[PDB]
Amino acid sequence: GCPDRCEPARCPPQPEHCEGGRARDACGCCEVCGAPEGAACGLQEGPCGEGLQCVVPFAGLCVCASSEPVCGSDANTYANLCQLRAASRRSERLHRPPVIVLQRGA
Ligand SMILES: [Cl-]
Ligand SMILES: [Cl-]
Ligand SMILES: [Cl-]
Ligand SMILES: [Cl-]
Ligand SMILES: [Cl-]
Ligand SMILES: [Cl-]
Ligand SMILES: [Pt+2]
Ligand SMILES: [Pt+2]
Repeated sequence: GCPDRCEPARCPPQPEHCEGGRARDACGCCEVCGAPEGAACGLQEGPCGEGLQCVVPFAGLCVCASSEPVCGSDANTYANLCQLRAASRRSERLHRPPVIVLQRGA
């Protein structure tokens, strides 16, 4: 049940960082925290964060829209870019800098 036009002055204030990254609400109006990879999404559970797609049997689960390994600014290779970005947010949460992408798996 969405109004035909987003009402921005009604949008809730947000935390500096979100566990599963950023997203929009179901009306595509306000910025909200999105569900992380492997977390429940849809209806009550809310949207997946950036780079994640809500998948359902043909409630859902968030999966990374990309599936290829990536090498970050640390030594650690990440199973996908969603996991690299989460690690980066956790690092920023505890006041460090981000984990940036170097190449792809190597
Ligand atoms: Cl974020
Ligand atoms: Cl799928
Ligand atoms: Cl598919
Ligand atoms: Cl797909
Ligand atoms: Cl990020
Ligand atoms: Cl961030
Ligand atoms: Pt972020
Ligand atoms: Pt798919």
